[PDB]
Amino acid sequence: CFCDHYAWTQWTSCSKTCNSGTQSRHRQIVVDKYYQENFCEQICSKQETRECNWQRCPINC
Ligand SMILES: *[C@@H]1O[C@H](CO)[C@@H](O)[C@H](O)[C@@H]1O
Ligand SMILES: *[C@@H]1O[C@@H](C)[C@@H](O)[C@@H](O)[C@@H]1O
Repeated sequence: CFCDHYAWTQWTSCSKTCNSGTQSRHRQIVVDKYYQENFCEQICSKQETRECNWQRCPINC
């Protein structure tokens, strides 16, 4: 199967704007012919999670 057939969504808003926040995206999947036929469920990665804004929040006096 071609996993790139079903496009990924956009990276969501960073949970924490600083101090190592997290964000995630996922493929856009609608149940149809190509999906069930080509076994796109088992051999494809449907999610990608990443840490965002790992720079420490500025410490002010
Ligand atoms: C994951 O989704 C992104 C969004 O368009 C593409 O760049 C990529 O080819 C993949 O299928
Ligand atoms: C989010 O964004 C960064 C740039 C800082 O201003 C932080 O104070 C805030 O939590």
